[PDB]
Amino acid sequence: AFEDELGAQPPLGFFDPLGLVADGDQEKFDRLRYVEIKHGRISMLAVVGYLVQEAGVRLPGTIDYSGKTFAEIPNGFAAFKEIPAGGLVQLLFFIGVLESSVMRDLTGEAEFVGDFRNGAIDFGWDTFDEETQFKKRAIELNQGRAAQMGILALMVHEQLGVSLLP
Amino acid sequence: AFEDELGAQPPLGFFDPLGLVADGDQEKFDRLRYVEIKHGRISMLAVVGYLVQEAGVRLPGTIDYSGKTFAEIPNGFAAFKEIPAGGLVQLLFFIGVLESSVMRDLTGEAEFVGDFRNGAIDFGWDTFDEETQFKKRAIELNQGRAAQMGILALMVHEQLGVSLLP
Ligand code: CLA
Ligand code: CLA
Ligand code: CLA
Ligand code: CLA
Ligand code: CLA
Ligand code: CLA
Ligand SMILES: CC(=O)O[C@H]1CC(C)(C)C(=C=C/C(C)=C/C=C/C(C)=C/C=C/C=C(C)/C=C/C=C(\C)C(=O)C[C@@]23O[C@]2(C)C[C@@H](O)CC3(C)C)[C@](C)(O)C1
Ligand SMILES: CC(=O)O[C@H]1CC(C)(C)C(=C=C/C(C)=C/C=C/C(C)=C/C=C/C=C(C)/C=C/C=C(\C)C(=O)C[C@@]23O[C@]2(C)C[C@@H](O)CC3(C)C)[C@](C)(O)C1
Ligand SMILES: [Ca+2]
Ligand SMILES: [Ca+2]
Ligand SMILES: [Ca+2]
Ligand SMILES: [Ca+2]
Repeated sequence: AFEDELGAQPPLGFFDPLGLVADGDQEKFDRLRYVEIKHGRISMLAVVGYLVQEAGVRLPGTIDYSGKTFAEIPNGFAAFKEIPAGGLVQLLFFIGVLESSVMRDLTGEAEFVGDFRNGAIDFGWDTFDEETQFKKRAIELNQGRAAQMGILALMVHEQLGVSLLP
Repeated sequence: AFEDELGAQPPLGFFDPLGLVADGDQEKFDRLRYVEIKHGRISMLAVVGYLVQEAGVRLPGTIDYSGKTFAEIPNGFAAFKEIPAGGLVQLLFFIGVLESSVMRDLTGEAEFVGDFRNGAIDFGWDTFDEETQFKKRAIELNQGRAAQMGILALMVHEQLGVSLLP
C-alpha cells in the first residue's frame, strides 16, 4: 500500500512493525506523515539550539527591562526557571500564532503534506527535477527522524545526569 | 457604504467617528466586524466569569495533585499568582488550540463572519426567519459591545482599588 512512499528506503525498506498503516488509508497515512515531518522539523531546530546554547552562545544583553541577562540563563530545562513569566507567555503565544495562522496549508495549494509555501515564499522548488525534489523531501524527513531521536537522547540524559556531550 | 450594516441601529445610527470604514472596503469591514464579534463573545464570558468568581463560587476540590484548592484561588488578576504553572500552560495552550483548529471558518461555508458552525454544530439557525436571524446577530453583537466595556470597567477598577460591586 505505502511500500513505495517517501521514507521507505534502504536499509529497512518499508518499515511499519506496528502495522499502523496496514489498512491502506491514505488519509491516515497523510496525517501521520504530516505529524512525522512536523516533529522532525522541530527536532532539527531543537538539536541545533541545544548544542549552540550548551556551547554558551547567548543573545547579547538583557531579556527584560529588569536587567535579566541572556548570559545568566542556563541551557536545558533549567532555562525555564530563569526566563521571565512574560517571556514564557510570549514564546508560547507566538508559537501558537505560527500554528493558527502561518505554518499550515492556508490556500489548499500544497503539493503534499508539510508544504507550507502557500504561494507566498518559495526559493525555487521547481528548479529541482522530480528526482531531486523527492531526494530533498527524503533528506528533510530522515534528518528529522534522526533529530527526533537526538533531541530525545539529549533531554533524557539531561535528567539522567549522564552527559552525552564532551 | 456600511450605513445599513449590522450594528448600525438606534439611537446612534451608523457610528464611525474615526472614519475607519469610510473607504468602503468590504474586506476591511469584514475583518473589523470579525474582531468586534470576537472581543464581544470573550467579554460576555468574561463578565459572567468575573461576577460568578467574585461571588465566591468555586469548582469543587483541588486544581492539582499537590492539594491546591480552587477555594484558595482569589478572583481577578490575583488568580494567576495561585494557579499552578502547569495549569496556566494548559489554559493558554488549549485556548490556542481553539484558535488554531476549532473556532474558525474551517470549511468556507460560513454565512458571515463569526459563523463557526462549520456544518458540524447547529441548534436550528434556519428555524429563525431572516428578520429574527438579523435580530439575534444584533443582540449577540451589542451584548458583546456592552460586555467589552463592562469587563474593561471591572479590570480597571480592580487595579484602581475602587470597587464597582456591592
Ligand atoms: C499555544 C501554542 C500552541 C498551539 C495553539 C498549538 C496547536 C497545535 N499543535 Mg503545536 N506546538 C507548540 C505550541 C502550540 N501548538 C509548541 C510550543 C511545540 C513545540 C515546539 C509544538 C509542537 C507540536 C507538535 C510536535 C505537534 C503539534 C500539533 C498541534 C495541533 C494539535 C494540538 C492538539 O491536538 O493537542 C495536543 C493533544 C495531546 C493529547 C497532547 C499530546 C502529547 C504528546 C503526544 C506527548 C508529549 C510528551 C510530553 C511533552 C512529555 C511528557 C512528560 C514526561 C515526564 C513523560 C495544533 C494545530 C500536532 C499536529 O500538528 O497534529 C496534526 C503535532 O503533532 N504541535
Ligand atoms: C496561545 C494562545 C492563542 C493563540 C495561538 C491565539 C491566536 C490568535 N488570536 Mg487569540 N486569544 C487567546 C489566545 C490565543 N490566540 C486568549 C487567551 C485570548 C483571551 C481569551 C484571546 C483573544 C483574542 C482576541 C480578542 C483576538 C485574538 C486574535 C487572534 C489571532 C491573531 C493573533 C495576532 O495577530 O497576534 C496578536 C498581535 C498583537 C499586536 C497583540 C495586540 C494586543 C492588543 C491589541 C491589546 C492588548 C492589551 C493588553 C492585553 C493589556 C495591556 C496592558 C495594560 C497595562 C496597558 C490569532 C488567530 C485576534 C483576531 O482574531 O484577529 C482577526 C483578536 O482580535 N485572540
Ligand atoms: C511522531 C513521530 C513519528 C510519526 C508520526 C511517524 C510516522 C510514520 N513513520 Mg516514522 N520514524 C520516526 C517518527 C515518526 N514516524 C522516528 C523518530 C524514526 C527514527 C527511529 C522513524 C523511522 C521510520 C522508518 C524507517 C519508517 C517510518 C515510517 C513511517 C510511516 C509508517 C510507520 C508508522 O506508523 O510510524 C511509526 C510508528 C508510530 C508513529 C507510532 C508512535 C509510537 C508510539 C506512539 C510511542 C513509541 C515511543 C517509543 C518507544 C520511543 C522509543 C524509540 C525506540 C527506538 C526505542 C508513518 C508515516 C515508514 C514509512 O515511511 O513508510 C513509507 C518507514 O519505513 N518511520
Ligand atoms: C526547538 C527550537 C528552539 C527552542 C524551543 C529554543 C528556546 C530557547 N532558546 Mg534557542 N536556539 C535555537 C532553537 C531553539 N531555542 C536555534 C536553532 C539556535 C541557533 C540560532 C538557538 C540559539 C539561541 C541563543 C543564542 C539563545 C537562545 C535562547 C533561548 C531561550 C530564550 C528564548 C530566546 O531567546 O530564543 C532565541 C532564539 C533564537 C536566537 C533562535 C530561534 C530560531 C527559531 C527556532 C526559528 C524557527 C522558526 C522560524 C520562525 C521558521 C521561519 C520559516 C520561514 C520560511 C517563515 C529558550 C530556552 C537564549 C537563552 O537564554 O538561552 C539559554 C539565547 O541566548 N537560543
Ligand atoms: C475591538 C473592538 C471593536 C471593533 C473591532 C469594532 C469594530 C467596529 N465597530 Mg464597534 N464597538 C465596540 C468595539 C469594537 N468595534 C465597543 C466596545 C462598542 C461600545 C462602546 C462599540 C460600538 C459601536 C457602534 C455603536 C457602532 C460600531 C461600529 C463598528 C464598525 C465601524 C466603526 C469602527 O471602526 O469601530 C470603532 C473603532 C475602532 C475599532 C477603533 C479601535 C479604537 C482604538 C484602537 C483604541 C481606542 C480605545 C478607547 C479609547 C477605549 C475607551 C472607550 C471609550 C468609550 C472612552 C466596525 C465593524 C458601527 C457599525 O456597526 O457600523 C455598521 C456602529 O454604528 N461600534
Ligand atoms: C473569559 C472567560 C473566563 C476566563 C478566562 C476564566 C478564567 C478562570 N476561571 Mg472562570 N468562569 C467563567 C469564565 C472565565 N473564567 C464563566 C463564564 C464561569 C461560569 C460558568 C466561570 C466559573 C468559574 C469557576 C466556578 C471557577 C473558575 C476558575 C477560573 C480560574 C482557573 C481556571 C478554571 O478552573 O476555569 C474553570 C472554568 C469554568 C468553570 C467555566 C469556563 C467556561 C468557558 C469560558 C467556556 C467558553 C469556551 C467554550 C469552549 C465554547 C464552546 C462552544 C461550543 C459550541 C463548542 C481562571 C482564572 C476557578 C478559580 O480558581 O476561580 C478563581 C473556579 O473555581 N471560573
Ligand atoms: C530565508 C529565511 O528567513 O529563513 C529560511 C532559511 C532557509 C535556509 C532557506 C530555510 C531552511 C532550511 C533549514 C533551516 C534547514 C535546517 C536544517 C537543520 C537544522 C538540520 C538539522 C539536522 C540535525 C540532525 C539530523 C541531528 C541528529 C542528531 C543525532 C542523531 C544525535 O544523536 C544528537 C547527538 O547529541 C547526541 C544525542 C550525542 C552527541 O554526542 C552527538 C550528537 C550531537 C550527534 C528556511 C526553512 O526556508 C528558512
Ligand atoms: C450546548 C453546549 O455545550 O454549549 C452551548 C450552550 C449554548 C447556550 C447553546 C450556547 C450559547 C449561548 C451563550 C453561551 C450565550 C451567553 C450569553 C452571555 C454570557 C451574555 C452576557 C452578556 C453580558 C453583558 C451584556 C454585560 C454587560 C456588562 C456591563 C455593561 C457592565 O457594566 C458590568 C457591570 O459590572 C459593572 C462594570 C459594574 C456593576 O455595578 C454592574 C455591572 C454588572 C452591570 C453555545 C455558544 O452554543 C454553547
Ligand atoms: Ca543580575
Ligand atoms: Ca542563572
Ligand atoms: Ca493549602
Ligand atoms: Ca489564596
